[PDB]
Amino acid sequence: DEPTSSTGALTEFVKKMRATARKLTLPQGSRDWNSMAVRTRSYMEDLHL
Amino acid sequence: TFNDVKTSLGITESYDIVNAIRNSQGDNFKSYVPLATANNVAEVGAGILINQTVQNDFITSLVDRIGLVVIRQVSLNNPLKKFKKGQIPLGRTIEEIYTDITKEKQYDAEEAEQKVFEREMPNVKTLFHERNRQGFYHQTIQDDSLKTAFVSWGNFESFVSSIINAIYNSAEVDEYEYMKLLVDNYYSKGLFTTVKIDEPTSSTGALTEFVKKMRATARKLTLPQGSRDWNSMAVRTRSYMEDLHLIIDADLEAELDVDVLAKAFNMNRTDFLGNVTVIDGFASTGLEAVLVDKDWFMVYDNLHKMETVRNPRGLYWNYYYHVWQTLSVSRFANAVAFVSGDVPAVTQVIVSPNIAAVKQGGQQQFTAYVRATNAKDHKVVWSVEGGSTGTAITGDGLLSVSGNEDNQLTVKATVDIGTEDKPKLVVGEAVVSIR
Amino acid sequence: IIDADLEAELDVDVLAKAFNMNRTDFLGNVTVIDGFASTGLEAVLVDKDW
Amino acid sequence: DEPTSSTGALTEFVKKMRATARKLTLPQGSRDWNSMAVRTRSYMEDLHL
Repeated sequence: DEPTSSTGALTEFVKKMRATARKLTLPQGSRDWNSMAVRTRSYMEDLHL
Repeated sequence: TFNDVKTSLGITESYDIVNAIRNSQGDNFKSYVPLATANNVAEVGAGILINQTVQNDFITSLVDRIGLVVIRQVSLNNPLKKFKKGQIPLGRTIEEIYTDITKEKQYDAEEAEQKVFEREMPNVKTLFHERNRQGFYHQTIQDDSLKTAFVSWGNFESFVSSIINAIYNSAEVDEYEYMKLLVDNYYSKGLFTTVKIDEPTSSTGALTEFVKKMRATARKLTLPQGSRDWNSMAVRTRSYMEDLHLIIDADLEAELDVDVLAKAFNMNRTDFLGNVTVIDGFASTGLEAVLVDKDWFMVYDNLHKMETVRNPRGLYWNYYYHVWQTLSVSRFANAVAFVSGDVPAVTQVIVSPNIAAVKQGGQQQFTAYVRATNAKDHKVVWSVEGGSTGTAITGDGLLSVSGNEDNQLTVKATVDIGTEDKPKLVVGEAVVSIR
Repeated sequence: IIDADLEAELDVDVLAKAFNMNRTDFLGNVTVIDGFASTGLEAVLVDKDW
Repeated sequence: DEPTSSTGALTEFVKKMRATARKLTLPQGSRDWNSMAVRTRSYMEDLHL
């Protein structure tokens, strides 16, 4: 919702972002979040924002 | 072996960045104007899919080569592995025995006079499990034809090993998936005690209500006096807080952290009780969360073998990784579902002494536990079938078997749902052997 | 003596979001139970001699 | 002067102040922070307010 517009948008940003970050590191892997639609998995220390 | 190899094969542009830069009016693309090879960088910024042969810019007839090959490897692992109970090397069926508690009797020495040796069996319930998964993974490696795609053994070899690694990853992924299947399965059969919840996420009020219901439930599950209300077997039992596992998912824990834990100061008063292990959600409609005992997961290994065979004629290897295992659920373990949306008025009628052996002409008491999802009253209609004249249930669970009975009996506990205009119902059931 | 459900209401909504929990806690002792039969009964406060 | 509507108008200057201060310390060192329009770079310990 574009943070700089209304407070709370930041909190929604944070939610979405943190949730996504979690998803990106789930042990079993996932086939989302990449342009090759391949199943993969990352690590938080290997993940940059 | 392809023609018309456009560089943007799978591209769905949102905008033409080249023209965006080209037409910068002092807007935010102006910082790329100082760049010189930006257009070329952009052209293949995301890499390419179909390799197109590229000739050397100086010689032209001389062709440019692949200078580096990077083989990437991912390790996938089953989160739920921690719930694996063990390994069964032989034999098939697994049996659980749960000795339940009993009904006290009113004191009366006048009856005791004659009933000293009256005997009474313990309320013991049992549950069986069978080996279920027996799948395998199949990969083919044409390791002679593959030689043409490499120029070194390091690359060739590591590639091959990657394929095998993929087999193991496959196993981990699917094992995980099967365990989720058990949850959705058990749910689909109406075997969880359903906590109806307002849909979480949609509001912080809903989220909060969810949390309250969660902690309250977790509390109930561990109370000393025990409870029958969390078991499909309706046995009274007790869980330990450290043995409770709440699954939920990443979406939910994010909201918990952001809306609740950052804004609270006394975190422990809102934290989820027991252990929490997020996953990728559940597929059952509305199944938002599952709270179960660590011993709910009846999971045992039965077989893990990789065998191979080469096809002379075809010059290739087949890899067969067999994975057998017992995947089940203990109905003696406490199990709770948090379900959004609408649920049935009653999800399950549990009739007790499932297996009886009434002496012909005798009788048997059947209790019943109606898993209501609400505070409404639900009268139970008892019914007996498969028997003959004089065999009937009086209601309130008392089965009266006729002296001439000889057929296996079915005892039912019907709970009506809705109006008589195509009324619905749930049937609990127990069976009786006639001695 | 309190139904776990009510206990949680306090816990989550009130004890959290407070700097001085001692101004919101329940007076007397608290014994959490599975609940009570009879519509509307949430918690019971009694003297030890009850 | 104008933070924008939606709460905000209590930290609007705080955010701009801190943001700007960070911009002057970006490693790549931008222009637009000095009257000579030169690429340059400041350090937090060298900034004064």
